[PDB]
Amino acid sequence: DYDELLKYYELHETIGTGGFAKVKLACHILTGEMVAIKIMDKNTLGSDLPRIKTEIEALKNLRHQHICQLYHVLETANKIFMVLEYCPGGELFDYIISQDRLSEEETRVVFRQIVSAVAYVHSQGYAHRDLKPENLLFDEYHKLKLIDFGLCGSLAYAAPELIQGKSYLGSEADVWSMGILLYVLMCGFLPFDDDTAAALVAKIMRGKYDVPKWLSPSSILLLQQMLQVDPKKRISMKNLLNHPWIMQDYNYPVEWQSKNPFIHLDDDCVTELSVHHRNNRQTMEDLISLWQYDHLTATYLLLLAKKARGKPVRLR
Ligand SMILES: COc1cc(OCC#Cc2ccc3ccncc3c2)ccc1C[NH+]1CC[NH2+]CC1
Repeated sequence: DYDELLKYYELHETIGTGGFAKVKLACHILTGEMVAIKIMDKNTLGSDLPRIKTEIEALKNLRHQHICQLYHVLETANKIFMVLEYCPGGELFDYIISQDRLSEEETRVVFRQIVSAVAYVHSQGYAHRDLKPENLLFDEYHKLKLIDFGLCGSLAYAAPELIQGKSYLGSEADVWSMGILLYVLMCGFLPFDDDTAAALVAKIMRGKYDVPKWLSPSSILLLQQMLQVDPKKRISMKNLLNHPWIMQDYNYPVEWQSKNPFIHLDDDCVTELSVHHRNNRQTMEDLISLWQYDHLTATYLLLLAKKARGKPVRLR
């Protein structure tokens, strides 16, 4: 049901077409700020509902310039609504297809932002496990924002040890997938590809792939370090952050740390919320500090975004 949602948000156009989910552009009424709302059906989700809730819980603990920001989670009889940072530039998937393949220097700029996000995810004790172009969006500055739940599919990006149900480290699986991503960025097609799941997979397990003639020697060396079938021989995130290829154009290690972490509550945002809710500062801070990802969380976070853009920190 939509009763609660529409008290807080005005719905605009659909932006996301999917199979288990829809995505709507929306306006957050109190702040006037645009958001994307992902709409998931519980019946559709079935016994994956508890897994989806565990992931939403993980997203609540991520705060990062290259990770899509969560504002609000609203659950009803049949739906879960996720209110997220609107990324207007669309999927990296569509960008790659539109350009054929990216120059080495553009792929480096983009790949550094992927590494930044993923390194941060690992630092917080998590792994993504479904990295692929459909799970990376561009914002209006053409900076990447990591998402999940975007839809042989992601089989082509799955690490061999992942593919055969065996024991694996999430971080190592993410490095493999980042290797596939690197290849597609520079080539515009997959390193392992086929018409059937059995064939695609055999290919993945063998680890052999063509090396198009336009790939630089240094690109080739990095790809072989990321696409090692044996996870033990795969390059670590530590060594990726300051890899020679990664630093070839911009001679600094990847800035993976959050640039915007939550330290203490922003006083200006607390002030505006206090006047609006007719509360004193202490009781308002106490409410916000629960971090329930309810409408209050959403309003706090959206006021914070307003302040970052130099806009009056004000509620309509
Ligand atoms: C980065 O971690 C997560 C991201 C998640 O994203 C959900 C979404 C979205 C989305 C879809 C379409 C859009 C269109 C326009 N603008 C914004 C849009 C946003 C969800 C969950 C996680 C948590 N993560 C999952 C993988 N394992 C580690 C935790």
